[PDB]
Amino acid sequence: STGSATTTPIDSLDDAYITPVQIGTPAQTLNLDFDTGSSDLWVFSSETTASEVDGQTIYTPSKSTTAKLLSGATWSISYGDGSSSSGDVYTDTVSVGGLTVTGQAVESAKKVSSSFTEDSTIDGLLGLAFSTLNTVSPTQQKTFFDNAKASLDSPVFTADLGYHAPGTYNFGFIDTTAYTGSITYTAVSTKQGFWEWTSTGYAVGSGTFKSTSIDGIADTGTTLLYLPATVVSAYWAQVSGAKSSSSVGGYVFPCSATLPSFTFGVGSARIVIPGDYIDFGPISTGSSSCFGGIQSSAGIGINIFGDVALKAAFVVFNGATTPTLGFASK
Ligand code: NA
Repeated sequence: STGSATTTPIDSLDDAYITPVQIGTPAQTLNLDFDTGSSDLWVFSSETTASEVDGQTIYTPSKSTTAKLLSGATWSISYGDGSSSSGDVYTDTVSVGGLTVTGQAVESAKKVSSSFTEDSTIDGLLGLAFSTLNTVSPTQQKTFFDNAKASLDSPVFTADLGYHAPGTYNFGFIDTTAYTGSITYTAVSTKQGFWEWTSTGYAVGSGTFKSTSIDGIADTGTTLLYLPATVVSAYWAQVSGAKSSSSVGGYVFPCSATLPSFTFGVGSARIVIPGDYIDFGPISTGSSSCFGGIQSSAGIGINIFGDVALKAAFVVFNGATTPTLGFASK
């Protein structure tokens, strides 16, 4: 089997992407944030504290003929941005882009933090990291990908995120029309439960490529590119007037600037992020200070190849016995 679903930016900045997901019988379609940096499929629901729901579409298990309470199971998750959610668990039928899994754990939120409530466009998360990170207790649950894998034509999914435009998540096949040149595959460590890999270096604009190992994770659920402070300083030093602002919480730059591109290495291959991808616009409405899309990881504990980086590539998440990542230009 295969599946193919379109993923759409939630706003004009590409702050996250939402993908429609069918849950239950008859189908309830919710727009979920596919997150290769976490491993829980959780939704706004009929159980979510009413004051914490503001415009989201909810899953109502009582209206699904295939929903089962997963008795005794609870979940609770905290993300790298400080947001959180928790609740109880149902199993139900879940379909993405025509690919169906029966018996998927659907984590129903009883509580969500303010950033979730305030974002009416995201009805929940669909985690695509390794199932070792799933938070359900006392019986850990599998991701949608892990449950689908044995049915798939090839044990893979691909992320093809758009810049200011829709893109695609495919499951079970690699669309050879969706990229240019060849795919370069690189090793993955699953030790921390992430799609963790090592980039071979970077370049800023037209500058020389610096060969250097940068461990990090491929994370579709993180908006920006978080890299070591040395790398980030080298990038923003090429933008007149850019500076790190502790009041704003990272690098800012004059909105009048033209940003240089940023290149990262994948083995002997190179992925180029156009400068435009690194502009996240005015810090507050009407400001002439703009927020940068490349930020320091130093206060995180891991480097994160988030959407800024991933959207410049066609990315293969190879879930074979030995997992690998692939990157192609597009
Ligand atoms: Na922000």
